Amino acid sequence: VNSFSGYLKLTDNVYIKNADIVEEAKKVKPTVVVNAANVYLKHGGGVAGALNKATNNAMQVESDDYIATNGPLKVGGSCVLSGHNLAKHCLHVVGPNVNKGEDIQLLKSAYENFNQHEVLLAPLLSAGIFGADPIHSLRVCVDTVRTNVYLAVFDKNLYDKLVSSFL
Ligand SMILES: O=C(O)Cc1ccc(Cl)c(Cl)c1
Repeated sequence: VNSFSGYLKLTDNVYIKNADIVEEAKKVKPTVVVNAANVYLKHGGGVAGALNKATNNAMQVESDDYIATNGPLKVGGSCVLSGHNLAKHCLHVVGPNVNKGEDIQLLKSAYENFNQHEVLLAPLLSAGIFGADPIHSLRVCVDTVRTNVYLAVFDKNLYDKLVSSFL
């Protein structure tokens, strides 16, 4: 049993809700919240900007020290940093950004990072401003992630479209 409420069950291990991931994280305080990061951990917009704003920029401060020490992530890669006030940990995962011309084929690699954590609160990788087809992203998620993932979809109309079209 866990603290996630009102999620629709898609598969054995994947659940989905129309929710703001920031508000979800603040309510649940999951062990792991996933950030839809870029390789520089520059948390400007989208989920990253929203999570970082909710940490009062502490996520960005920590991230800048991480990059200064380690250099950028890979597209498809991840790192574990603090969850600050939102979660125990934040798993920063870099899905490909189609609007930057990155290879959509790296989306599966990005979702494989979730398998290192038993339970996660996450957004749909590579959807929204990342420019990928969200139906595709959900399919890759369910076909790749084996651990328990609670997907928080911000856009209402998108949530309805994802559920109605799910195979
Ligand atoms: O939750 C959504 O509505 C879809 C989505 C997923 C990722 C990002 Cl970064 C964004 Cl902006 C939106």
